[PDB]
Amino acid sequence: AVKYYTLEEIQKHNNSKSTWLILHYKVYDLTKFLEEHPGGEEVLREQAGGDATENFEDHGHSTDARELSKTFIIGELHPDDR
Ligand code: HEM
Repeated sequence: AVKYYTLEEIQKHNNSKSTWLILHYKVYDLTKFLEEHPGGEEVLREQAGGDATENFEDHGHSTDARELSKTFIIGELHPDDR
């Protein structure tokens, strides 16, 4: 089964309590990863609540980084918002 979230729901997760973002139509909860992120937390907080695909790809992440990201996926962007 797959859980779908709308852009409306996602934008609400951009506070000290929760940090969600979208990458290639998948929704990632990075709340607990902010402080472990090699690239820093500021770069992640600035994209919170929205689609950060271009920025993610812009910094060209390694295979290990991409494999690790999967553990934070909690769902996908609703087809109607794509
Ligand atoms: C949720 C997925 C993410 C994971 C697991 C992750 C993981 C990592 C890891 C492991 C590195 C070290 C280098 C590498 O392996 O590529 C890295 C570096 C970096 N990440 Fe992420 N990252 C994530 C999302 C993002 C996003 C959303 C942005 C920006 C919008 C970002 C910006 C950067 C930057 C600036 C660096 C340093 C690049 C450099 O120094 O040249 N990351 N990330």
